[PDB]
Amino acid sequence: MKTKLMTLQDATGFFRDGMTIMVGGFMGIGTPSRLVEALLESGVRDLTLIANDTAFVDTGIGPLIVNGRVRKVIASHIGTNPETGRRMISGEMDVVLVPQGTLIEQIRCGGAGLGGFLTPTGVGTVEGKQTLTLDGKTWLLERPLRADLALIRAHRCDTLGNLTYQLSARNFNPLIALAADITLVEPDELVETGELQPDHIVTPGAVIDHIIVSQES
Amino acid sequence: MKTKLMTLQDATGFFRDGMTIMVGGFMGIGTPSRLVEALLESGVRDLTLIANDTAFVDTGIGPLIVNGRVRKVIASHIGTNPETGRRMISGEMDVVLVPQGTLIEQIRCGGAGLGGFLTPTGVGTVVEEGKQTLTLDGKTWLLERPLRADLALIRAHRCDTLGNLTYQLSARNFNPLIALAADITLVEPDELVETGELQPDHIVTPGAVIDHIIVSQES
Ligand SMILES: [Mg+2]
Ligand SMILES: [Mg+2]
Ligand SMILES: [Mg+2]
Ligand SMILES: [Mg+2]
Repeated sequence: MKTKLMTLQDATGFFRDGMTIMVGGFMGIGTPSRLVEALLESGVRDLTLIANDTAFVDTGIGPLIVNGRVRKVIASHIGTNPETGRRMISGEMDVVLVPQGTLIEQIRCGGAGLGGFLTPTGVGTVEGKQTLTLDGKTWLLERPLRADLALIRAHRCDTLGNLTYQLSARNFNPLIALAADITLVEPDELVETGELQPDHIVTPGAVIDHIIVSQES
Repeated sequence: MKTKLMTLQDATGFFRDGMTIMVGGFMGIGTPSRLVEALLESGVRDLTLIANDTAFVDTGIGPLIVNGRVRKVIASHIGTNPETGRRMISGEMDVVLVPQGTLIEQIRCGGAGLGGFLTPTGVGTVVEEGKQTLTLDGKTWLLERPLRADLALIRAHRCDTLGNLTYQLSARNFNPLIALAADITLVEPDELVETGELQPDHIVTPGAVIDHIIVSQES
């Protein structure tokens, strides 16, 4: 048997306190909002969330933060969500701010199964990381980032999990699909295998574990 | 400089002795055939070629090798081309066999401006020879450096007049990868179309990294 097919109700079973979860979406755009809602309703806490940003208090992973479900955020920008900053300053939540280009490479590094990469980026800046001197230059050594789970939004998805995306909504989605131990997809459209043009598939079904089969109606 | 459009004859003007060239293709598939023919006809030599493999004696970059135009090959497989091995043994050609995943990441780093990366691939084996390892979190990793080239010869499926490209899955392989890691990029498209004709969601290689496009069709 072992189907990848499942419902939002089944999604609940994949959530547990303290897990690390990667979530797609750029400023809420391309965020698997239904999976995020299921995560919120599950009631799990002490989560570590990895995402491009914390969007707004009501979008992206904003609701999870506002409702106290998150212990740590790793993202590239939190300026548009005052609740993220507030919990950061109140000591209620740990926030690790990472430059976007570097955050993207760390997640890519984790999905590639590598041990780290050398960036010229951040040198002489704010430290805690080690430097490597190679040839004539100095480099900052950044480590890979992986997660227990990834919540992905896709445009089209076939029953095997091959995914395509719309430009704006793409962002972190294909990246995190490779860097999490278990991957859950919320597709705009679910179709039979063979229906997607192979030349345009972005994310291989091989890395997709579960697919939400319902439509928001 | 107000145009990326050119002919195969114009391609000859980019080939110089001793340059490093990245070439697309998987076992000969997805290789920009005509650009490689031009390269061979140009008679240039002492070249360093970077590709997934050395194909067969009569396909991909194989002819460039049999005709002594290559001093060094950096690839992940050379077994289907006996001439590569022969020249490696005789000392006629330098050959650096790189694990495929590693070769891919080296080229990706070259295109991304990174200084290198740590990989578990090859640690504790002959692949370590001549490189440094580094131990982090109790694990030992091999330090690999980025790869770039002077030129990249790319085969694309569809290409618009600005250089935006799409590929057929079966011929894609290294093409989009090398497009980002070379100083100058030349594309041999199956179909050249007007800008606006390609669906933006389907563009894989942005025209910004593409310098010249072959306009003629067929072999
Ligand atoms: Mg595509
Ligand atoms: Mg997996
Ligand atoms: Mg071979
Ligand atoms: Mg360029």
